[PDB]
Amino acid sequence: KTHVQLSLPVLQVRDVLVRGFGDSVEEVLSEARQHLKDGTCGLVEVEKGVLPQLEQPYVFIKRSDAAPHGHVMVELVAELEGIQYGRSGETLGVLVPHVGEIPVAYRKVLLRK
Ligand SMILES: Brc1ccc(-c2nnn[nH]2)cc1
Repeated sequence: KTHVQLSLPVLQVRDVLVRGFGDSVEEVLSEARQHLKDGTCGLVEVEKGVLPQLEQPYVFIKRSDAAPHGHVMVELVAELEGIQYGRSGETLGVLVPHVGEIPVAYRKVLLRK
């Protein structure tokens, strides 16, 4: 399937133990996709002061369309040194590894793979 229904745990930035997916735009998109398949991916909502507390390159989920079965359609966009790789809608958050942090909420998404 081109799209997968996922419920992503929303993490507080100060709880996140692993603050990125790796060291290059291609690696972080690769690892983000692997973690999303393995159910080991979290979401941090972007507010003032969040991104400087995480590791570049960043992987965003961005709205790809205006929401089947309550799931917002999203795609991945990476960012390094102020350049984005991908073009998409509003950010829903920044993806990070999930290693057992307690979430504050769940975000239902339909992920384009
Ligand atoms: Br991104 C992403 C998310 C899930 C999957 C997947 N493959 N099989 N089941 N789920 C692949 C890529």
